[PDB]
Formats: sequence, structure tokens, C-alpha cells
Amino acid sequence: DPVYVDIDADSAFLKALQRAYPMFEVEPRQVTPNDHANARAFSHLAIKLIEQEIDPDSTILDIGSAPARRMMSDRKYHCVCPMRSAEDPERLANYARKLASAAGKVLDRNISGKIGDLQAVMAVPDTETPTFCLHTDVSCRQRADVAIYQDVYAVHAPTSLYHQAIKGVRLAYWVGFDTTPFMYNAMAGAYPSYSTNWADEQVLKAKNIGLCSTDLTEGRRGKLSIMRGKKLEPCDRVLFSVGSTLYPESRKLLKSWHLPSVFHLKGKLSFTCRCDTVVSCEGYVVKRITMSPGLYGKTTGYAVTHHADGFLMCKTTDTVDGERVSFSVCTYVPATICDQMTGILATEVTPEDAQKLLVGLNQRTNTMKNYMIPVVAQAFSKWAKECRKDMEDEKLLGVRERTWAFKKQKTHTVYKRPDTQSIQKVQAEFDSFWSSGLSIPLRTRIKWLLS
Amino acid sequence: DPVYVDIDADSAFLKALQRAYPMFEVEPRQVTPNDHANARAFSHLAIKLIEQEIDPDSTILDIGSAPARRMMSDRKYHCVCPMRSAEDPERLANYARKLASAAGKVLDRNISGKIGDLQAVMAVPDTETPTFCLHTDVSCRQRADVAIYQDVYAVHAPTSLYHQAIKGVRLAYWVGFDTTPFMYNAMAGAYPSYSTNWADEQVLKAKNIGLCSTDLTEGRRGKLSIMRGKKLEPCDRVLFSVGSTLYPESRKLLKSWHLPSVFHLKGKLSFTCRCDTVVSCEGYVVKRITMSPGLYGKTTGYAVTHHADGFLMCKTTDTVDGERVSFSVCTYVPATICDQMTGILATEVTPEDAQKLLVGLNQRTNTMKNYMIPVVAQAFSKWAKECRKDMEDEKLLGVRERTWAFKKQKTHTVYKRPDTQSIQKVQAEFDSFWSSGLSIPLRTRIKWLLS
Amino acid sequence: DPVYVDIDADSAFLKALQRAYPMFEVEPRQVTPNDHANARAFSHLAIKLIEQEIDPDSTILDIGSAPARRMMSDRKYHCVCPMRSAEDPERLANYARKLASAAGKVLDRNISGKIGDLQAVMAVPDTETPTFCLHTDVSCRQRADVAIYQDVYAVHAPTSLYHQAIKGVRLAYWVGFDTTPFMYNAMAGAYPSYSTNWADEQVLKAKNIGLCSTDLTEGRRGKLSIMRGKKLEPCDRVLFSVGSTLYPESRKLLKSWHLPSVFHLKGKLSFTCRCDTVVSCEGYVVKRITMSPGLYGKTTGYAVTHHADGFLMCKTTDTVDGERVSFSVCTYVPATICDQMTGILATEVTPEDAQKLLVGLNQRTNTMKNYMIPVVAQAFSKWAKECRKDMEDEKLLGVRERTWAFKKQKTHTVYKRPDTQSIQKVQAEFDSFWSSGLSIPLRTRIKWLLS
Ligand SMILES: C[n+]1cn([C@@H]2O[C@H](COP(=O)(O)OP(=O)(O)OP(=O)(O)O)[C@@H](O)[C@H]2O)c2nc(N)[nH]c(=O)c21
Ligand SMILES: C[n+]1cn([C@@H]2O[C@H](COP(=O)(O)OP(=O)(O)OP(=O)(O)O)[C@@H](O)[C@H]2O)c2nc(N)[nH]c(=O)c21
Ligand SMILES: C[n+]1cn([C@@H]2O[C@H](COP(=O)(O)OP(=O)(O)OP(=O)(O)O)[C@@H](O)[C@H]2O)c2nc(N)[nH]c(=O)c21
Ligand SMILES: Nc1ncnc2c1ncn2[C@@H]1O[C@H](CSCC[C@H](N)C(=O)O)[C@@H](O)[C@H]1O
Ligand SMILES: Nc1ncnc2c1ncn2[C@@H]1O[C@H](CSCC[C@H](N)C(=O)O)[C@@H](O)[C@H]1O
Ligand SMILES: Nc1ncnc2c1ncn2[C@@H]1O[C@H](CSCC[C@H](N)C(=O)O)[C@@H](O)[C@H]1O
Ligand SMILES: [Mg+2]
Ligand SMILES: [Mg+2]
Ligand SMILES: [Mg+2]
Ligand SMILES: [Zn+2]
Ligand SMILES: [Zn+2]
Ligand SMILES: [Zn+2]
Repeated sequence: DPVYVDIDADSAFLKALQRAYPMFEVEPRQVTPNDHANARAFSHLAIKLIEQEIDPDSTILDIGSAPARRMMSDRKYHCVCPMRSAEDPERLANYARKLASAAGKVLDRNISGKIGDLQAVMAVPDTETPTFCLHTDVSCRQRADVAIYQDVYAVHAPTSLYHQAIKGVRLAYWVGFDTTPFMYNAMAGAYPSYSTNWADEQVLKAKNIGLCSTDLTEGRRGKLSIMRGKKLEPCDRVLFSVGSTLYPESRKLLKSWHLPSVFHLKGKLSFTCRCDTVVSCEGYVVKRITMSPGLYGKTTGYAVTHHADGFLMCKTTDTVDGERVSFSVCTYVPATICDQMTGILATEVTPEDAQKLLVGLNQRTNTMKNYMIPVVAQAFSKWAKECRKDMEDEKLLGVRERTWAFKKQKTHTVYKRPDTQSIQKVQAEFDSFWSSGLSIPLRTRIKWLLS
Repeated sequence: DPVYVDIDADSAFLKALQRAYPMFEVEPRQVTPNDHANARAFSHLAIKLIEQEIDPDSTILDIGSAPARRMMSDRKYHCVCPMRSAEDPERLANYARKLASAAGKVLDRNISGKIGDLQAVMAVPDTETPTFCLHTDVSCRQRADVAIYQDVYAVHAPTSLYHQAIKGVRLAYWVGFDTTPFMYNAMAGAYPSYSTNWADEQVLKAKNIGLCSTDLTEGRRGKLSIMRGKKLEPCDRVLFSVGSTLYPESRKLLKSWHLPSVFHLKGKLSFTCRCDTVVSCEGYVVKRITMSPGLYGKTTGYAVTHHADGFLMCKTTDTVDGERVSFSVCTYVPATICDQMTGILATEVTPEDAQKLLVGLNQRTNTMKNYMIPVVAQAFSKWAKECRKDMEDEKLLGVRERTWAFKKQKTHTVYKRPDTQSIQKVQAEFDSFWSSGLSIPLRTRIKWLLS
Repeated sequence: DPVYVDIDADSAFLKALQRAYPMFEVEPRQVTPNDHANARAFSHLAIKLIEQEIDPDSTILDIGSAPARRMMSDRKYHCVCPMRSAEDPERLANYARKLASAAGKVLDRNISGKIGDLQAVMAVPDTETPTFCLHTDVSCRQRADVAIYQDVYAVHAPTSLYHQAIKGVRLAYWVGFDTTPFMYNAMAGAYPSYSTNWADEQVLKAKNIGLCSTDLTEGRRGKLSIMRGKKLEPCDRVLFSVGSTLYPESRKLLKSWHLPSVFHLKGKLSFTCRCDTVVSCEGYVVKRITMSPGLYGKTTGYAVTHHADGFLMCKTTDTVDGERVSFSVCTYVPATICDQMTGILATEVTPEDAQKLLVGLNQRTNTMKNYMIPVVAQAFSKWAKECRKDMEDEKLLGVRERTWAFKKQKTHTVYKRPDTQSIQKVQAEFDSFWSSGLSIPLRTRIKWLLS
């Protein structure tokens, strides 16, 4: 009846968890000092909900699985495991160890069958078994009706979904960090409730952002090099830090999962699909996708995000490896603070006065993490100013003055308040869509572990 | 005896719901975190009331139905389902699944007959059954006495009503968002109690409205393009966001449902009709229409709206894709705030002082959503000013000075106070009024689901 | 069920210990006045956790052991003991004494076997026994599955790990002081919670750092020596003081244990490895390393540190042997103090006012040790100033001005706030990897002690 999560009983994240999963009874039971506890707790509850939603005797494809996390479940999982990351062999060895440990003490689960399939696959690397295989997403041959993607950021979404659809899958789920900041094309950012920071590779030698390192210096004027940098814009490669765990990512693949409300997959067979967000908690989301044969209706190409807390994007000035530059940074702000700043932002306010007001509101325990307070205070200060200028240059209704050129105004802050929506135009019609990789020493090690 | 709605027990919308449905006992019972909960609750109670109002052994046509929502009812529904939207196939599959799940556990409803009709229709796409068919509103052949339209915005109202009338229907209902803002021809707007925002397609790159997105820039003066925009007025296509769900709409079809108090349908057969509003709650309404054979009385062509809370329309200045422009926006204001601003608006007040007074009245929990407070403060400030000028240029009774031209004055705010009425002139006499579309893969899928 | 540590019942370090080991019940029981009690307590709890984590019937290699600390354990240890430090013979004699004392009173442990192996090794210095040998890390011949390094700072990490891996070891642990300050290349520093200070050999005659000594003088202007010092930068040799115990160290070997998240060992056999931090307490850490045969994935070469309290590096001015100079110093600051200085650092503050505010916050018992307060007050004062200048010289978005030279700015303070991360680039692919030393008088002494 109750669900247990490994967090401190005094934490303030438990209230947000209980608000996001009202159909469960959430109890804290802390056993480790893990520095990314909140993310693990959210993922655990998400899988509980998804299992509650679907029916038994249905076969489930787990794309890019970590098998040891599915071993005590009663449903029917087929784990797809290619070996492409440096962390995979340790996960496989953990699976074998946990299988061997519990082999005559637990008899409610297909333990003997799981062991048999693991040994069979170790014998011949190119066979499909009910519970385990060694292919990718586009070369597995098992047929199923449901697919699950959990923290998978390394595939192009439409191609992968088409290859699941032609095999009979009608329903899919995706669990992960919200993709909205990468649609606005920010240079660096934070997910403060989850102790997570991310940055573009070009700014890792900055000074005052969440993820960076630099040195002391006295400052020399020469630095004479004939190269022309002259231009600093975002590039493909990005670095993520979740607590103290590091992961590299690609902007193109992250953007590909920011799907519109309805879309068409037009291949040899054809499908009509829709995508909607069913859980949203302070930057972490769950998405549900359904797919149907044939072509119906028409598409517009728009994707919408609903903001329950505030979302901010702003321009900032820093030194990178000693040289002063400007670039854009993004973050999330709790709704109670946003509501309490409404009156103050009616006038022009300096950054230093906004900082003191925010500190006054925060400290009572803290509602929001202190290291982001300065950059927020700057952004609010600019936003207010840009509103006043708008009211002081009033235009005539229904008319654009384009004397034959028109001027563009400055914009240094974007601020989405609680209960507003972002909307962006993306592609909505798609028509353009194996070697073993295992080694004998690892096979011998796994065989030895099982026996 | 009590009705259950999926909302939080602490919400302030429950008081308004209880006020709008005094004949029921409304109890909150929350099971999901749905971000458009209030709209779903209002629709559920509306259907309960309509069923209470009419008598059994009457056959009901459900136009543009979602059949799974009618499956546990005891009345006799005929669901009209063409397949014209990208969301329809998923709704059909949900219907088949829910039918198969409950087939020997529920015996108070025509479950076996419903399954039989679904299979019969899948066999031959061009047959009418008691419970289900695949035609449009103007090509269904079933005869009935009542018709229901629930959240249907895609048909021209007089043509549809005439085609129901010539089949013997004498009573119809319509449930939906209030059409008044589109009669005033606003560019964008909000329904704040339902977490809903809407906008014209031409202003989706604005900065400070409910539904928009834009970018950071430094501002270049060139932007040299020889096109002459020169003119910015509303056009047909509009976008709606209900929580995080997106829907496109057409202005012409929305205006067509803003019907006068009495009207005539003059075809081969003739009818006399009247329309009145029976439920009104913070922007959501229920309308009741009766139709009778023959021609009686005379028409004027006026349609009236009664305001229980305040309604505002005003001019605002923003930047769209970097360029500064002006346009009109509309919203609703709670009656207690309107009553508490009566004394302050007797003098000239600046926008910045009005904003601080409104914040003082709001925060005690919030009576009204904070993101609309600035634009309201501006509107009130203009309205007061325009009243003072009127009192300072007094005319003579019963005389128009038209020396031979007359001048028109500025008008930047329209404000309808609680207990006033809007009135508009519209048309009141009308005299000017099929392929399958299903696919074999979907038919096979549905057949498989039923078995 | 409870674990006992030799600390005062009134100490404030017990709360931090209980926070870092939530799976235990920690009770204070003081028996000695030891001036490095906190470090010993942390090491004791770390070994308890590691033993809890792994399974029995596994053989454990203890690299650079002190055997008397393993004698009352139930697991199977093989202690590797070369004789390379001046403290080793006393540890060996203590082992022999404690073995002889308990030889018929304790029968749950392999006491008789331990004595037999000690005598056998004393007889022939070049034999391996289950419990004891006299080789180094790269010349021991025993085969095992787990390795442990406890307070070992004298080996090059990749070479040592490769030599364990080719013998079948799959899992290793490392316990020690955090290596982050030596990656930033500081000249001197402190670990204040553990009563520990360290310094470069060139600054041991300073005046106001943690570890130093100097003299009184009147000051003569001559000091004429023709040598050109002219340049003061860190060199390899460093001195550590833990309470009143002194240890010399090498910068190269300390840096070698600051390992990236994944790496490859490419020799005659090949391995893929990953490293992560599982316990972190105010400057003391535990690291866990896993190794697998074969080559999988790809590497980036980045190492990340997560900051739960604040970390500071700053420039300071002192006199060394009478001559005034400047150099860099580093330290740790508790999170509550950092959070309480957020509002004050929005403006420019002098060092003398920051010192008085910090004293006000500290004294209530002390949260932080007083001897570091002046140097912290200076650092904060500089950091604030450098932030203001950044906001006063704003650049254009996306552009570097390199008119053809660019200027570098001054940087006198680096400040990592709670919940941020450091990231550094290090090597991630490695492909480049005995005499007795005992004496007859010592052998005779040990033989006499055993009998
Ligand atoms: C695989 N993966 C996981 N995460 C997140 O980072 C956290 C670490 O995920 P993990 O896979 O490193 O956790 P592990 O299986 O080692 O078990 P644990 O250490 O006991 O939790 C997870 O909680 C995820 O939310 C991830 N985040 C990003 N950006 N990219 C990834 O590939 C990725
Ligand atoms: C079909 N439709 C529904 N709405 C409103 O938008 C909401 C979403 O309606 P929905 O049909 O998307 O809800 P669904 O059937 O998926 O079930 P739910 O997600 O569990 O509620 C409804 O509550 C309606 O009030 C709609 N609003 C507009 N503007 N246009 C539409 O066509 C339309
Ligand atoms: C062997 N060693 C130990 N330490 C730390 O310094 C402390 C003294 O370690 P110790 O080995 O001198 O303690 P001893 O075995 O004499 O027993 P005790 O005096 O009763 O505790 C330990 O608690 C370690 O944390 C050490 N610190 C450094 N820098 N270098 C070392 O080689 C080293
Ligand atoms: N094309 C592909 N098809 C299937 N899996 C892939 C893939 N490309 C990468 N992967 C796998 O995706 C995994 C992501 S990390 C593992 C995430 C896992 N589901 C969890 O919950 O912890 C990696 O193990 C990697 O091997
Ligand atoms: N001309 C027409 N006649 C009947 N239905 C139509 C129609 N044009 C569109 N529709 C249908 O109207 C529906 C509107 S969305 C479905 C609303 C449904 N009554 C509910 O309560 O959820 C779509 O399914 C669409 O297929
Ligand atoms: N190459 C090497 N291989 C194994 N041990 C070594 C070594 N070089 C130095 N050592 C040993 O490492 C020890 C470090 S001091 C002893 C630390 C001990 N593990 C404890 O907990 O107290 C010294 O005794 C020294 O003899
Ligand atoms: Mg981990
Ligand atoms: Mg929905
Ligand atoms: Mg000692
Ligand atoms: Zn497979
Ligand atoms: Zn019909
Ligand atoms: Zn040995």
C-alpha cells in the first residue's frame, strides 16, 4: 500500500513528490547518503505508475535496459542490451551476481528461466530469448505491444518509434529531464531541485556558473594570437552533472524528443501518432505516446509547454579563461516567490535592491537554492525596465510603421510566469528512416559468476 | 446522492461549482494531477444536469461523440463518429478496450448489444445501428428527439440545426466556452479560472501575453525588407491552450454559435426557434435550444449577454519578433475586486499606483491570478481618465453639433461591470443550407481488440 | 548493532559522522586524549561499511597493511608488507606482541594459523602464506578478487591497478584526503575539521599560515646576495601535519589518484574501468573502482567534484624569512555560513567589516575554527568586488572583440558555492606500466616475541 523512497524524512522535496503522485502513499526511508537521491526517487515512482496503468499478460520491450532493476518484477520484460557505453559491463556483472544470489529463496519469479536465457545468450551471441538479447533498437526481432524508454538520450526519436511501430507496438513511455531549455538554445543552465547543472563545452573555464573551474592570475594585456574567434554561439556537445555523476550529450538528439501534439510517420507502412505530458515535477517529466495504423486528420507542427513554476532565460557577463564575454543562462523559480514579487516589479528596481528583497523572502530553511539568487536578481531588474519603455512608446492600433526599414528592439530577458504556455514550431511529417560486440574474457567471467 | 469530481479538496473553485449547481451535492475526490481539472469537472456536472432534465425512453443523438464516456449510462445514445481528427483512432481503440474488459461483470447495460453493433459496423462501414455509426452530422439517417453537442467547435450552427430539425429533433444542448470575446474581435485573451489562454496566429512571437515565445537580441536598425506590412488586424485562424493541450480554431465557426434570442429557419420545411443560457460559470456556459414547426412572430436580430463578473477589453503595447506594436486583449475579473475599486476610480490614478492597490487587495491565497494584474492595472487607469474628460466637455440636451463634419473621440478601454449587459446585432433569418474514411489495418486492430 | 568511536560526547563532529553513515548507530566512548581523533573515527567507520558491502569467502589483499588492525576480523585478509618506512618495524613488533597475548583466550579466529605463517615467513623471507608476505604491490603473487588501499599515498595509481587486475581483482577501494586542492595547484592549505594543515617546503618560514615558524628581527636593508630568486612557484615536495604527526608527500603521486569517471588500461591484457565517490565528509573521501576485461565505449577525460560545503582559493600576502611576498592558499567553509552571507555580498564590503560580520555569525561554541577567519574575510571581499566590475563592462551577445590582441583580466579569488561542481581534464588512456630488506636482529627479536 505505501511506497518507500530513500530520502531524508526532513526534506522539503517530499511535499512536491506527494503532490505529483496523489494516487500513492509515499513514505521516506533513508539508507544511503546518495547525492542524487531526488532523481532516483522520481524515477522509481514513475515506473510504479506505468506498471499500474497497463495490463498483465502484455510483453514489454525495455530499450537500453539495466536488467538488475527489473529482476524482482512480476511483469514480462524483454531487455534490449547492446554494449555501447563504458558503464554497461559492470551492470551486466551486477545482474549475474544478483541472479546467482537469489536462486532458491525466491520462487515467485522466473529466476530459473532468467538464468537459462542468460546462459543461452552467452553461448551464442545472436539469439533472441524471452527475457534478454544483445541487439540495438533497430535490429531486435522480438514482437510486443508496449515499449519503455527510461533515461535514454542517445537515439533519434522518430526512427526509433517507426521501428517499434512496424513490430506491433501501440503504446510507449519516455521518462527524463524536460527538453524546453534546449529549444530556447541556452548556453548553460540548472535544474536546482535535483542538484543538477549543465554547460556547453566552450564555457567550461568560466567563473560564476554552476559547472566550471578557473585559475588565479594578475592579468596580461598581450595574449597575442592571430586567430579570430570573434563569435561565440552554442555548438552540439554538452556536459551534464547529476550530483557528482558526469554524462556527455548531443543537442540534436535532445531536441528530437520535443515532439508535437500530433504527427505522421509515412513509410512503407503508415501511422498516426499523438504525444502528451502526464507527469511534470520541477523539471522532470513523463511522456506517453500512442500509435495507430493509417493516416487521419491534419497536423500543424506546434509543441506546447505548460509552466507550473516560473521559467527564466537571461543574458549574463563573465570571464572565460580570463577574457570578459556575455552569453545566455536559464533556470526555474518556485511559484510562491514569483507571486510575492508582483508588486515590486511595477517600478524600476536596481539589481542590488532586488537581491536584498529576494534574500528577505527566501530565509525563513530556504525555499530556493542560494547560489542562483544573484543571476535571478539581475534578470528581474532588466525585465521591469523593458516593460516601462514599452508603455512609454505607444503605437496606433492596427498599423505598422515601416518607413523602407523597421527597427528591432533590445531583449535581454525572457520570463514565463506561472500559468502561461510556451509554443514552438517543429517538424511533424517524417518520411526518411549488426555485430556482436561482446568479448571472450567477459563471457567467461559471466559464465563463472552464474555457476 | 453526491456527485464526485477529481479536484483538490483545498481548491477555491469548488465554491463556484457549488454556486452554479445548487441542486447537487458536490464532493471532491482527487485521483490524478491533471492540469486542466476544472474544465473536466464542469463538463461532468453539465451532463449530469442535462440527463436529469429529460425523460427516459427518449433516444439521444451524440454529435461528434467520444463513445467511451457514454458506456456506463442507462439512457439510449446513438453516437455519431466520423473520423476527421488525429485524436479519433485512439478514442475508438479505448472504446473497444473498455468494452472487452467489462463484458460479464456488468449486466445492467446493453454491453452485448454494444459489442454486436461495433462488430457489425466494422464488417460493413455503411450501416446504421442503434448505438453507433460512422457518418457526419448532415448524413446520419437515425431519427430522434434530442441532440447534444459537447465541446464541438467545428460546424456551422444553423445548417447543422436545420438538418437535425427535419429529422424530428425538438430540443438541443450546447456546452462550451463563452463566445462573447470573439464578438468584440479581440486579438488575444485568457480564461484564467480554467488555466486557458488563446491567441491569433500573427502574435505568437510576442513577449508578455499568456501564450507566446520569443528570443534574446541586441537590436539592429536595418531589417531592410521591401514588404509593406503597415496593417495588423485579426484573421481567421486562432490557437487555444487548455492546460497543456493545444487546439486550432476558426473565428467564423465560433461566431456562428452566438445566436439571437429568437430566429427563423426557412427551407423546404420551416421552423421557429429560441435560444437561452441556463448555466454560466466564470467563462464556461450551457445553452438550450427548442425548435417548432411553422413560422410565428417576428425577430429583431439582437443577442444579449449578462455579466456576473467583470469583463475587460483594452489596448496594449508589446514587441512581436523584435518590433514594437499595439493590439487589443481581453479578460475576466472577479466581482469582489470590482466592487472594492469603486471609490479609487473617482480620481485620476497612475498605472503604477493601481498595481500596488490591486496587489494589496489580492493577497490575503490569491483571489485572482497574478500574471494578469499588470494589464488590468493599465486598463482601469485609462478608463478613469476617459470618464473625467467626458464630464469636462458637457453638451446641450437633445442636440448634435455637426459643423459639415463631426469628430470621433479616442476609446482605449471597454469595461462591463457586474450586473450590466452586452447587446449585439446578428443575423436572425436563414434560408441557405459521403465516403467511409476508415482503413483495413484499423478495422483489423479493432476486431482483434474485441475478440 | 551500535558502533563505538573514541571521541568526546560533547563534540560537534558526531552530527556530521551520523549524517555521513546513516545505516549505522554511532555512539561516543572516549578513552584517550588523542589529538587526531576525528580522522581515526572516520577511517574506522569506512572499514565497517566496506566489510558490510562485500561477501564472505572472498579473499582480500591489503596493500601496505598494518596487520594488527586486521587481527580481530572474521574475513580473509592477505597483508602485503614491504619494509620501506621508518614506522614499519614498530608496527610489526606490535603485531607479534598482540598475537602472543591472545593465543588461547580467543578461538573464533585463525590465531594459530596466523602465528604459523608469521614464523614461516621469518624462517624464509621469500614465501607467500595465506595471511602475510613481504613483497611490494607489483611483486606479490597471491591471487584474489578485492583490494583495499587505506591511507596509501606513495604509489602511482594506474600501474598499481593494472598489476592487481592481471591477477583477477575486480573491485578496489581507496580511503583518504580529498585530492581537489592539489588539482588547483595551491601553495598551502587546511582541512580544519580534522586539525590538519599542509604546506609547500618553500614557505615553511612564513608567519601567518597554519604550519610555519619564524623569528623576531629589526630589519636590515642590505641582505646582498647575487642569486636571482625572482620566481616563486609550487614544487614537488609537500609536508602534512595531522594533529602532531608529520608526513612528507609528492605532488605527482597525489595527483595520480584524481581519476576520471571512465578509463582504459591497454597492456598485454586490456581492461575498462570506472571510478565514483561513495562517501564524502568535510574533506575525507571513499572511492570505489571496478575493472572489467576487454575494451568498451569511449572516454572523454573529465573528472568532476561535487561541493556540499563551500571551497575557497585566494591570494594572500605574507613575509617569508623576513621578505614580503604573495602566494595562494585554500580552505573549506561550512554551508550555513555561506548561505548567511548571500545578502551582504551584493555590495562592496571592506575586509574589516566582513571580519566583524563573520565573527557575529560564528559565536553562539563556534561553527568554524577562528584561525582561518581573517583569510576568509579577505577572499569574500575580493570576490564581491570582481563581480561588480563584470556587471559594469557589459559585452554584446555572441561576439568576441579581439582588436589583433585581447586582454586578460585579474582574478584573485575562486569560490565554489554549495551545490556546484568542479570539472578538470586529465589523462584517460594508459599504455605504459625484488630484495628482502629484512635484517637478522629484527628477525631474532620477532621470533623471541612469538615464543
Ligand atoms: C543513464 N543516465 C542516468 N541519468 C540520471 O543520473 C542519475 C544516475 O544514474 P546512474 O545510471 O549513473 O545510476 P546507477 O545505476 O549507478 O545507480 P545509483 O547510482 O545507485 O542511482 C539517475 O538518477 C538518472 O536520473 C542520466 N542523465 C543524463 N543526462 N544522461 C544519462 O545518460 C543518464
Ligand atoms: C475536444 N475539445 C476539448 N476541449 C477542452 O479541453 C479539454 C481537453 O479535452 P480532451 O478531449 O483532450 O480530453 P481527453 O478526452 O483526452 O480526456 P482528459 O485528458 O482525461 O480530460 C476538455 O476538458 C475540454 O474542456 C476543447 N477545447 C477546444 N478549444 N477545442 C476542442 O476541440 C476541445
Ligand atoms: C599512514 N598515514 C596516516 N595518516 C593519517 O594520519 C593519522 C595518523 O596515522 P598513524 O599511522 O600515524 O596512526 P597510528 O597507527 O600510530 O595509530 P594512532 O596514533 O593510535 O591513530 C591517521 O589517522 C591517518 O588519517 C596519514 N596522512 C598522510 N598524509 N600520510 C600518511 O602516510 C598517513
Ligand atoms: N541504439 C541503441 N539501442 C538500444 N540501446 C542503446 C542504444 N544506444 C545506446 N543504448 C544504451 O542505452 C543505455 C543508456 S544508460 C542506461 C539507462 C537505463 N535504462 C537505466 O535506467 O539506467 C546504455 O546502456 C546504452 O548501452
Ligand atoms: N461534421 C461533423 N459531424 C460530426 N462530427 C464531427 C464533424 N466534424 C468534426 N466532428 C468531430 O467532432 C469531434 C470534436 S473532439 C470530440 C468532442 C467529444 N464530444 C468530447 O466530449 O470529447 C471530433 O471527434 C470530430 O471527429
Ligand atoms: N610499493 C609499495 N607496495 C606496498 N606497500 C607500500 C609500497 N610503498 C610503500 N608501502 C607501504 O605503505 C604503508 C603506508 S603507512 C601504512 C598505512 C596502513 N594501511 C594504515 O592503515 O595505517 C607503509 O607501511 C609502506 O611500507
Ligand atoms: Mg551511481
Ligand atoms: Mg488529455
Ligand atoms: Mg600515532
Ligand atoms: Zn531482442
Ligand atoms: Zn447515425
Ligand atoms: Zn603476497
